[PDB]
Amino acid sequence: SGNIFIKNLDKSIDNKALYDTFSAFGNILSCKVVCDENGSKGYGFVHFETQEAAERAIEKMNGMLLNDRKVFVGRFKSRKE
Repeated sequence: SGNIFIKNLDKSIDNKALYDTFSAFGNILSCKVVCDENGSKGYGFVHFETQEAAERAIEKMNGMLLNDRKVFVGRFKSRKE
């Protein structure tokens, strides 16, 4: 799976800003910032076409500063072990 979640996003990041941050790593099928009645919930999803794209995204972006806030980036499903 090429699915990643991104946590601790600044709540001013919208879908287009998310796309712009992650489009570097591979072909994006979908991506969204999750929101409720009161706006962004501070996390997002990016669905890449490939697993390798997801791994490139994690390598570069996990723990990095997006605005004033370190983001976590992780796979939805981990590799077999």
